[PDB]
Amino acid sequence: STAGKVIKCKAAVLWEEKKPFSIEEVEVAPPKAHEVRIKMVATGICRSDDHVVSGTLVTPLPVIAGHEAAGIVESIGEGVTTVRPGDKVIPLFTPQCGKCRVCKHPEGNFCLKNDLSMPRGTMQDGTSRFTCRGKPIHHFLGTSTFSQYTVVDEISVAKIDAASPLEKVCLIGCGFSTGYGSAVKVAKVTQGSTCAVFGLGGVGLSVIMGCKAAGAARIIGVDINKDKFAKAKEVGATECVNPQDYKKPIQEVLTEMSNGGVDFSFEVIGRLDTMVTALSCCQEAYGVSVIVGVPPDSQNLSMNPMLLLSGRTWKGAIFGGFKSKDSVPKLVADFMAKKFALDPLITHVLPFEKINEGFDLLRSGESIRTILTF
Amino acid sequence: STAGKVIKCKAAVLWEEKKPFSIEEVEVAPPKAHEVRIKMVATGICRSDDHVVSGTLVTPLPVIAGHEAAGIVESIGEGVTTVRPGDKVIPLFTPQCGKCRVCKHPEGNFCLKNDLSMPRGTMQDGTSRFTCRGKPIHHFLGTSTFSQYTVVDEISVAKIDAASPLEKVCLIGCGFSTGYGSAVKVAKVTQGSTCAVFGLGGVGLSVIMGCKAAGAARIIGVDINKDKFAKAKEVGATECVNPQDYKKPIQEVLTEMSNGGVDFSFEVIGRLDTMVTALSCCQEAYGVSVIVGVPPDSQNLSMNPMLLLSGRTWKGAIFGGFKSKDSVPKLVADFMAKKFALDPLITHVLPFEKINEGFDLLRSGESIRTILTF
Ligand SMILES: NC(=O)c1ccc[n+]([C@@H]2O[C@H](COP(=O)([O-])OP(=O)(O)OC[C@H]3O[C@@H](n4cnc5c(N)ncnc54)[C@H](O)[C@@H]3O)[C@@H](O)[C@H]2O)c1
Ligand SMILES: NC(=O)c1ccc[n+]([C@@H]2O[C@H](COP(=O)([O-])OP(=O)(O)OC[C@H]3O[C@@H](n4cnc5c(N)ncnc54)[C@H](O)[C@@H]3O)[C@@H](O)[C@H]2O)c1
Ligand SMILES: [Zn+2]
Ligand SMILES: [Zn+2]
Ligand SMILES: [Zn+2]
Ligand SMILES: [Zn+2]
Repeated sequence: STAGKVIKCKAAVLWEEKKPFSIEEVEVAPPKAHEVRIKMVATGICRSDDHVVSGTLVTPLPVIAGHEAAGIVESIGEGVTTVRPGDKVIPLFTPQCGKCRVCKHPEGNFCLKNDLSMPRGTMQDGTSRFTCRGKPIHHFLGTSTFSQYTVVDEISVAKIDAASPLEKVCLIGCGFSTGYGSAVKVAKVTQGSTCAVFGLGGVGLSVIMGCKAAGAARIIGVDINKDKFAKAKEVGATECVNPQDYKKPIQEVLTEMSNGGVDFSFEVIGRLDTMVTALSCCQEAYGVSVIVGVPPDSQNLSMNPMLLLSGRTWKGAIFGGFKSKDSVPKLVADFMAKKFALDPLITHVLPFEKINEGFDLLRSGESIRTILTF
Repeated sequence: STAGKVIKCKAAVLWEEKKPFSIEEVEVAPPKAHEVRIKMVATGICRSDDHVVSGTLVTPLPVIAGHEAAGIVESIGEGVTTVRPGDKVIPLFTPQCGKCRVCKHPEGNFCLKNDLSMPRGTMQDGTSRFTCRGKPIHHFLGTSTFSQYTVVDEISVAKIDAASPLEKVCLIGCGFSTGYGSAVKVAKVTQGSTCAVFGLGGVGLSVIMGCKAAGAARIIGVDINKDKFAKAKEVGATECVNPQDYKKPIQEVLTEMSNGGVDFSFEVIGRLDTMVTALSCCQEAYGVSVIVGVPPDSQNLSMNPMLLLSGRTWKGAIFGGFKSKDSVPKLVADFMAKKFALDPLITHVLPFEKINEGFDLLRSGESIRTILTF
């Protein structure tokens, strides 16, 4: 049995920026009080994990990346009461400590114990659980799911339904809940509205799903990769525009199409220019624009504040505004009751050992979500 | 008597940027169909009128500026049904045509027939009702109240109570309703919150009045002119802070004071640096920042979109988010019912002839609102 001992297993270590992941053996220490050690069953490849490789999202290296996943609890550290060995679980990259100012606010979800605004790459106690070649390896956002086993703090894990298909509900760990919640909880899309969605990857297709569920009358998908359009129409887009087809700037096209501006726009790419374009194409007196894409580290955008003075609302959010530990169980239960589908988002399923191939699929624009199996 | 005839009267004409207002004799043509000619009784000096003089707010020159005012209907053109000669009225710089998409929308108020986004400086039909020295003079936001008589379109005028003190309720034409609605209607301040208000002029003090009326527990006024602090506390500020007293950025000071950031912040000055500072000092996961101040024409601010990604909401609004023709009669009725005070905002009452003296009071920081009486 493994409880109490170091597990040696394989993990994908990123030793340096802009390098392939190196699949190698690491040592995963046992859990300390209030930590949980998890055997990974499936993990999705989110564009935020590629942001680490490219240096767009800065976190300490070497690191085991990965954050959108599902597995089974192998052991719990002392004091853990919310999961038991054998539970199916989803690691939470946004924690819910339940005690801070944000967790006690009815609307906020960006818990102050997060490791995303000032990343240390450690557990909540400042140390690591991973050693590879004798060197300590950093954690990524308290999850690190590109490993056969990982250790997370209790505030970063949610127990889910024991009948859950883990190779599908891992997308509730990030991509799906983020896109769905950006439409129904953050922007609060109204019945009958026109929505525009910039970027049709896994999280953008989930935003179209949330707008369709809120009853939007028109949903315009925007992407420069026209191969994404058939899938966009399938999950709800009423029409799709490729910015490269036009000689005039896309916010002009979108304003003429929606007869002076859309009600709701979403930026789901992570570029500074498209964030300003997404704001501009919503109606100037009552439009709402939501930023979902992760921008490059430390770079500033430039915009004209009259865009907001006329009455526009601009907002952003992490994880679709959901308090993670409260919501993830209820979102898996709704999946189970067939309230939404995850299957349109999964285009490829690969063994973990093919992780580099999975990332090339994302980078070439051939996949929406690739699930890696252990 | 004057109905149907051209009236020659005095008006303050602004012939060029950065010059004094010239008191001249102008001729005011009679009301055409659906227009109304008003005898001015009292008009306030708002900082947006000083923005036309400095070139901050670009509008066609020469112009008769002035937009915050109350008067009496002298004659009405063919087809007017909403007022009659002898009615007390407040001109509306934001019209309510009742027919465009914004007017039909339950929440927007920036009617598409406004002359503020791309100022032509004319009546709704493209012509002017003013002549001075044989030259046509432009209108300002369909109001032009620095004149003994003015002509407005019917969609830019509200009939108010016959017992109104016109020298007091002209503030509802702009400063008061803007600051008050920015708090209770645009930001929707909640009972128990902490608010921070950048700028303690007439509009900034009306924001403090809305925050207090909405139940804020703490209202931090911020101004570099410490002489405004007494009146700020008189209308509701719990504390005032002057940026120059500190050795560290005021965003750090205000985040320390509020234990991590305020709930609602308001920029009521019109500067690109304080708009970004007001956004940064509200709590990162659920704070709301409202831009009220008019920024300098054509200038861009620079900000890091991670300030929004964590959960903040950034919004702006014209005239406090109120549908003008619907709301102004109702706010006068509430003023009559003693529901709010206007007297704390009026610090100087001058004859119309001393208009430049009133502008120098504002620019030196000695007045809050000066009312010019005719
Ligand atoms: N806010 C959050 O909590 C959160 C959570 C998950 C993902 N993200 C971020 O959301 C963004 C999308 O993630 P994803 O996994 O769906 O990514 P993805 O790479 O699968 O999709 C990005 C899409 O944007 C398109 N695109 C690129 N440039 C474009 C352009 N200039 N104009 C129009 N379309 C363009 C691409 O073709 C692609 O279809 C990323 O920045 C990711 O980091 C944020
Ligand atoms: N959104 C709207 O519909 C609307 C309506 C009315 C007025 N406005 C705009 O609101 C702004 C305020 O109007 P007002 O008439 O109350 O103006 P005001 O001049 O009376 O008040 C401005 C205040 O800001 C202070 N100030 C200047 N620089 C500052 C800084 N660096 N830091 C802190 N405080 C500073 C001044 O001391 C002054 O007390 C103006 O830009 C005006 O054009 C907008
Ligand atoms: Zn992700
Ligand atoms: Zn918390
Ligand atoms: Zn004004
Ligand atoms: Zn209208």
